[PDB]
Amino acid sequence: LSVAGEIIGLGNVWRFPYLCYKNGGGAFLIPYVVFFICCGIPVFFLETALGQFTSEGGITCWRKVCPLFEGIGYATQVIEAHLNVYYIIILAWAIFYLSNCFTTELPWATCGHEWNTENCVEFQKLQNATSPVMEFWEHRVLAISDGIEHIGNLRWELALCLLAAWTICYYVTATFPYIMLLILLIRGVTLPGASEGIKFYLYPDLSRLSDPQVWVDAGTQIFFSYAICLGCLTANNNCYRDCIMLCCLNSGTSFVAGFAIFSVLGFMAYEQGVPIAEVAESGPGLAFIAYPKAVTMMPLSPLWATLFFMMLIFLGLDSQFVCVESLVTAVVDMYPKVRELLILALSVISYFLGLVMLTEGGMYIFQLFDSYAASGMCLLFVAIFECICIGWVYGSNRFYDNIEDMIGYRPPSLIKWCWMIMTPGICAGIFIFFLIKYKPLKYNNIYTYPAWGYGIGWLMALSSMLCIPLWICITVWKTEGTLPEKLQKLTTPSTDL
Repeated sequence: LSVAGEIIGLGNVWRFPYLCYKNGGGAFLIPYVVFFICCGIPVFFLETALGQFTSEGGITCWRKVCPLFEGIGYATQVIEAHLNVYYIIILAWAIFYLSNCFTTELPWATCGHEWNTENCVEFQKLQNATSPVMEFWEHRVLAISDGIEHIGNLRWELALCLLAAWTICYYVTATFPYIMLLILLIRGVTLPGASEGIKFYLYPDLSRLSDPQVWVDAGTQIFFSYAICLGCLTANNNCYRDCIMLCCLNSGTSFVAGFAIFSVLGFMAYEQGVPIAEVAESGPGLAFIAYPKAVTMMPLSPLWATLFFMMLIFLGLDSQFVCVESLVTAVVDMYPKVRELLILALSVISYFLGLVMLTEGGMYIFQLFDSYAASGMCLLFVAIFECICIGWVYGSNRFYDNIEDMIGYRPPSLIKWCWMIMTPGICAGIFIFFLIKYKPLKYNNIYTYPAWGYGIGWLMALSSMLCIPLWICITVWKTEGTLPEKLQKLTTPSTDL
């Protein structure tokens, strides 16, 4: 087969290099492999198999079996609702950058502009060293207003572009991202003084394993393709495409993207005479600094500059479409009568709620949204329970019989063993590790949020996670009358099969 399909997504290009750079580089890899050998693959296989067997996606798949975990279907839905709001701000900045690439000379190549301070060394021929590209990102695209307390005015230029992003509602791109990634990687290796960039990326620092923050983000980063919309399958023909097509390439693509991006960071460190650890911004705008610089230092800069942001827009568009359309079926799941007015109203509310994180102080809010909602500990708690339902309540050996009927072959025994033992155990250990030694989140290792900022983040996490206990309380409340002897009927799966 070896069909291209769509694997690049957006986490590989943007999310992974941003997380790897902030955690020290090589020390980020050891959690990645540890949280991959059977903490990410068997869970993916489990959700795919459960979606295939019941042929239903959403909350009915977790309603047919283990009604204790019907709250997972509700908790998953809240995750997607949180994700859809803050995942469109990425498309906003890309549109703005694309609007400045249709000129003779890009604004970040040179200095001397009104959004540029007097300390702008051209850095192509040393206190207060500052590159023009970072100046363009920090003083023109979004101006951080020194703290979450300050909000300032509303960025009208980004306001229109965000509305342009939300206007789009309801081909040759099969290998277009891959070709551009390959040519960027070819250039990234080529520049002089890029050997130090790879050395920082590969060799790990073993002293960083003590910090709980390094474990939690990578373990949640590997979960970026799960617990949202992969539980709905409509294909059997599952075979073993669990990690032949949908997997084992996402990690490889992330590794290649990190190889390509980190090389350019070495060149900037070489030019500025500063260690690589403190040459760029350790925030979500990392992909908006390294890549534009690489496009700047290569022939035909505008032509290859307009294509990169275009491919980023294309990679965001399908993901946003999938999330918005999948959420609609959850709302219309009851289907009383149903005129696409639900879709029309969902876009307006989502757009009117995204303007909060678009002001001068709205960059900090995007950090709180990214670290806690649709990431952090939210999917760790859900991953603990989703393995428990199949592992113990329903039955792995009886589920293995179902997959032997469907696929035709019995899967290896190790899969179910670590399903039961290590997959929830690793997550529980990491959760307890985080709570034992709490590390408050600091922005760019510069700014520490006030107490109410962590309060808002923890409130988002609680609103994501507390669905299951409430649902089990309600379900136990709706009892026949035998309060001690009532788990029997609940634990029994649906007999409609």
